Amino acid sequence: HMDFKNINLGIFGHIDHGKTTLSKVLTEIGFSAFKLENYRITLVDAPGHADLIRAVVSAADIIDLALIVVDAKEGPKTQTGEHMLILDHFNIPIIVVITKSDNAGTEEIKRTEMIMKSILQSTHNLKNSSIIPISAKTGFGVDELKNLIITTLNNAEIIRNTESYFKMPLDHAFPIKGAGTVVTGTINKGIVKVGDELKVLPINMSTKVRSIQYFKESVMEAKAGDRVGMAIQGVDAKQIYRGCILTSKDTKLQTVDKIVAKIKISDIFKYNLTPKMKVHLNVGMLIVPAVAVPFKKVTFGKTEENIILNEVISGNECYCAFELEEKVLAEVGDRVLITRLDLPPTTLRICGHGLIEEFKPIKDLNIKKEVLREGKVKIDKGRTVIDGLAQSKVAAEKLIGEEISIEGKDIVGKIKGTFGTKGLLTAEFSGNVENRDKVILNRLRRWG
Repeated sequence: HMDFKNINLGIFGHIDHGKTTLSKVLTEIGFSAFKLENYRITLVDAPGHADLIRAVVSAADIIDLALIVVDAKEGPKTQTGEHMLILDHFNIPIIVVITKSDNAGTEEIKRTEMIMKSILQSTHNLKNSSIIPISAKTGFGVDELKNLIITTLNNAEIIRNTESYFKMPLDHAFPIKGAGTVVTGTINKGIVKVGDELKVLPINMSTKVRSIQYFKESVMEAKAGDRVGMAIQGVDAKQIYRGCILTSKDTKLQTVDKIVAKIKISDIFKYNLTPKMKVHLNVGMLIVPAVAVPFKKVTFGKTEENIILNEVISGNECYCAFELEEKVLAEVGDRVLITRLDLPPTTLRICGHGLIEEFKPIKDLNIKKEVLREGKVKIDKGRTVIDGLAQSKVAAEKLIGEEISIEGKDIVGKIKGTFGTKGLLTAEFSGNVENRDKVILNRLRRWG
């Protein structure tokens, strides 16, 4: 017959916003799926709030499209935002579905329609995503919603990664006996054939593939993008839990403590750069508490240095040395999501996102503080004295022999001695110095 394409569709939104209903309506035309044209669409499913989060962070590569539900009457709520945020960071195309239109009037729907249009424009990649009001109870516009899911899937660029090593997380696992266990999850990268030797991590055991169940059917082979049931031998189900990962023996996956990411910030104004900051880092399917130290990379003409952020976020660089409290399974290039989930669900909880560049402790990145103090040149009859670089005489004496330049005048000098008990200073610089000139002290420090 015809060749099918395997799609994963996520459904996101506030609870009570018509998630489950929208699912049932789609499923009727674990594993719940449906066909549209030659698309086999498997729903990406988790019960709610923080689960769908853990779901996107992990399965981002394979989630082709998402539906974001928002109640017609009461419009977007707090959860509606964070899902939108997350989907935007991971560049997952969305359709906004306005649910319970049967329970609202034209005016009310049009309102919520526009509130979402305003919101969508405030996002990078979702800038203009279609919006449909439907009523799952009534059937209102449900037909159009399917035609849209097709159109979207037709446009979106779907890249299945077959070429690399087999990489697959494990959602649920359940036993049969001591010599077997059945694990489920959607394949990220690679390929599996029945009768292959793989391994579970982090516990690092070696198992063989007894059965591949895909789409209520047994197959000899699965590919990336396929959500498959898998029975493997050499592991009991008790050892395999929420964070486990089934992958081949050529795996690039590592068990990691220190993570160095290139971080893009979600909202600038909610962001703060006070280093050594306690957050919850999303890697793979887990959420580990962490400590972050933001820095930028700076070439001084000879050697590139890692400088603690000058608090300027002008220029997109926010490398972040993370130090995790627990361990985690990661690869270089894996998208990482910084959250603050300690906070109540009533406020937006995403402190950004980023790609993993390196696995390296701060102690090796050789962090350095860009250091600037500022004084002025005060000159009486025949004497020049720099003021403000030092508070007292002892502080000033520490500065003797340092590098000093004058702002705007393209001129250099060196600071020789101390004058007075109030921390004034003297210096020998190139001539043509004037009263009330600006003195910029410049040096590198060992940070923290």
